[PDB]
Amino acid sequence: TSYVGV
Amino acid sequence: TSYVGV
Amino acid sequence: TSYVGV
Amino acid sequence: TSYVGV
Amino acid sequence: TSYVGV
Amino acid sequence: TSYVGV
Amino acid sequence: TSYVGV
Amino acid sequence: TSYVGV
Amino acid sequence: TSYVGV
Amino acid sequence: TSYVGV
Amino acid sequence: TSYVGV
Amino acid sequence: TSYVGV
Amino acid sequence: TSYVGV
Amino acid sequence: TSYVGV
Amino acid sequence: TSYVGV
Amino acid sequence: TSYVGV
Amino acid sequence: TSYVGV
Amino acid sequence: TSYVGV
Amino acid sequence: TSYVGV
Amino acid sequence: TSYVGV
Amino acid sequence: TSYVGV
Amino acid sequence: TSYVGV
Amino acid sequence: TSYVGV
Amino acid sequence: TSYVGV
Amino acid sequence: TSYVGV
Amino acid sequence: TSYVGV
Amino acid sequence: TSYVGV
Amino acid sequence: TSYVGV
Amino acid sequence: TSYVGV
Amino acid sequence: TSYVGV
Amino acid sequence: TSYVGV
Amino acid sequence: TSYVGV
Amino acid sequence: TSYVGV
Amino acid sequence: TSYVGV
Amino acid sequence: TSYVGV
Amino acid sequence: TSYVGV
Repeated sequence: TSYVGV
Repeated sequence: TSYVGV
Repeated sequence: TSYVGV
Repeated sequence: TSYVGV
Repeated sequence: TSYVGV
Repeated sequence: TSYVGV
Repeated sequence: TSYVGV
Repeated sequence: TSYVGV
Repeated sequence: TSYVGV
Repeated sequence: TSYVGV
Repeated sequence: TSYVGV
Repeated sequence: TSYVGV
Repeated sequence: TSYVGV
Repeated sequence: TSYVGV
Repeated sequence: TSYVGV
Repeated sequence: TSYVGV
Repeated sequence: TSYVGV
Repeated sequence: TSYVGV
Repeated sequence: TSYVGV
Repeated sequence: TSYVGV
Repeated sequence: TSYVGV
Repeated sequence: TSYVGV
Repeated sequence: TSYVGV
Repeated sequence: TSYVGV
Repeated sequence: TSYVGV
Repeated sequence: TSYVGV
Repeated sequence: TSYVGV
Repeated sequence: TSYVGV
Repeated sequence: TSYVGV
Repeated sequence: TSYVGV
Repeated sequence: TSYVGV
Repeated sequence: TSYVGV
Repeated sequence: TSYVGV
Repeated sequence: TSYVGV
Repeated sequence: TSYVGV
Repeated sequence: TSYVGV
């Protein structure tokens, strides 16, 4: 899964 | 803002 | 599932 | 605002 | 189910 | 306002 | 069921 | 106002 | 059943 | 005003 | 049954 | 059902 | 049933 | 004025 | 004014 | 269902 | 004004 | 569902 | 203004 | 889903 | 403004 | 997915 | 501004 | 911002 | 994926 | 998986 | 500005 | 910024 | 992958 | 795997 | 500016 | 900047 | 791979 | 594997 | 400026 | 800068 700003 | 699975 | 700002 | 499954 | 602002 | 299942 | 503002 | 099942 | 303002 | 089942 | 303002 | 100003 | 101003 | 089901 | 289902 | 100003 | 499903 | 200003 | 799914 | 200004 | 998936 | 200004 | 996948 | 799997 | 200004 | 800024 | 994969 | 697997 | 200014 | 700035 | 793989 | 496997 | 200014 | 600036 | 593999 | 296997 993609994670941005985590 | 955080974005997961987008 | 997608999660934004969580 | 948070958005889940949208 | 979708959840916004919860 | 919160929105669930909309 | 949908829930708004609950 | 709250709205459920509408 | 629908519920508004309850 | 509250509205149920309308 | 419908209920308004109860 | 439609709801306006409720 | 329709409801106006209730 | 409020309008429901109109 | 709020509008739901219109 | 559509929701405006809720 | 907020608009959902419009 | 679309969400504007929520 | 925020726009989701538009 | 697209997200603008979230 | 941020733009995701546009 | 594309991300601009995130 | 940052640009990813554009 | 951090980006994972994008 | 391309990344500009990240 | 790709990792940027982690 | 930095450019990766462009 | 660090880049792994890009 | 190409990297400029990284 | 490639590693830049790690 | 640095250029790699260009 | 360090570059490994690029 | 080519490297300029690294 | 290639190593630059390590 | 340094040039490698150009 | 050091270069190994380039």
